[PDB]
Amino acid sequence: TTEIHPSCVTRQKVIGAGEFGEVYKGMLKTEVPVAIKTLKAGYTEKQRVDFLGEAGIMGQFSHHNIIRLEGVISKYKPMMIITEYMENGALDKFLREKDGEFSVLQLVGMLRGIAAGMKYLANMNYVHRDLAARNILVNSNLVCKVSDFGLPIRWTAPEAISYRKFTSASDVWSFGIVMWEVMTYGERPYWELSNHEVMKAINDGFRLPTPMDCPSAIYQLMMQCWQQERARRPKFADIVSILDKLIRAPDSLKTLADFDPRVSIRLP
Ligand SMILES: Cc1ccc(C(=O)Nc2cccc(Cl)c2)cc1Nc1nc(-c2cccnc2)nc2c1cnn2C
Repeated sequence: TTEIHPSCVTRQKVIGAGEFGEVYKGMLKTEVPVAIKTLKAGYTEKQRVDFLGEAGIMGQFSHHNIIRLEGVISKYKPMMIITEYMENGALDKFLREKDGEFSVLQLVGMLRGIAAGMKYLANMNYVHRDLAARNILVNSNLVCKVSDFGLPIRWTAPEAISYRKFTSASDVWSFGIVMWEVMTYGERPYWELSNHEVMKAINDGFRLPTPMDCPSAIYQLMMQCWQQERARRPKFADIVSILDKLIRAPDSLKTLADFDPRVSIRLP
């Protein structure tokens, strides 16, 4: 893993919490903005194993749609994981703050990138387990980078909830939820339904309705991510292929799925 000397790192502002430390925005020299997760004094053996194991896995990833590791500080305390910094932040907050500001093609392009990152992870035998818009970072080119900030019933496939079966096919279910989050500009999946109500609805066959202004092809694809039978879901290769063909022939996205009105306004 690229070892960074502590003299090259300056922590500026706290931006989150780690499992045994804080997460900071800072600068890296040898300047470049970075995010920094620390492992403070007193960490346990298991925490050190997990922290350095995470750095080791991240160092193996080299893909346009996966967060990039700048390096690690393991020879000095506190230990640190240092990544590139993504100015637009997490995707869920980004879309909620930019409601209605993007074209359908831009939104579908974000999904194509997330799917490409997930295809890479699945091919590398890495099961994400927490794919959601809150774990996807956005850069100033609108490129989405799959990440994992730590701790999701509403995003999780039935088999993963029921018997802890987490696979790339349960990640596909989660990706379908992410597609819905993107197309709705960050709407909470299932709205005010409780966790138990969500699972009951899913087991009874109900699924999230189409977002407003949503291409028919995109809704059909998210629906197939939500098949109860894990083996019937698309693989990420299938998802990337479909999204790539839709974007290439963008008139395909002009056909919209019918939106079910919740409110009726009658005027002359
Ligand atoms: C420092 C750090 C460490 C690990 C990760 C991370 O994504 N790890 C990870 C672990 C397993 C699989 C994958 Cl795909 C990623 C990300 C980051 N970078 C971050 N960047 C950012 C961030 C925030 C705003 C703008 N740019 C980056 N926020 C982070 C984090 C971590 N937590 N939080 C809250």
